[PDB]
Amino acid sequence: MKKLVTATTLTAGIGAAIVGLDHGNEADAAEQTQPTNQSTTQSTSGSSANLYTAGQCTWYVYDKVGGNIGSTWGNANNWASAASSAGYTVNNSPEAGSILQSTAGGYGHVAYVENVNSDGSVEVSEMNYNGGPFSVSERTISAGEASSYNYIHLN
Repeated sequence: MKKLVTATTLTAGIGAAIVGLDHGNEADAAEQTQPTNQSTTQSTSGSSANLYTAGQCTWYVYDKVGGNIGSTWGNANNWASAASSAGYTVNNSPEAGSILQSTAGGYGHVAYVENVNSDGSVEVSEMNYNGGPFSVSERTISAGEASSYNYIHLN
């Protein structure tokens, strides 16, 4: 008597950690006769002669890049943003045949990458002008400082 049989029963349900993957809209392909030797990242082609005013840092860059970029970008400060908005390839990867964006200085500054060394030093050609109509110089920037800029690659 007195001793009460207490039931220590407790119902415990176990849940499941399920995960959902990401998958949205696809992209559109273009068409043109252009023998490319590299693996081209899907980018558009605003290829035209230099339509920019003669004297701004963006001007000689537009000519150095063969005019394969859209003049509709504006100043060097916007170039990388407009590139993305236009369907181009913008990465901080130091590579030849690309434009590096500074943004600093106010309206931004840019130059054309002639060549990149294994050392990491990036040689960007910029026109000094003071001296002659084609007074240009290949500014060899250090890897650390160079990687600090946004490179627009033409694929």
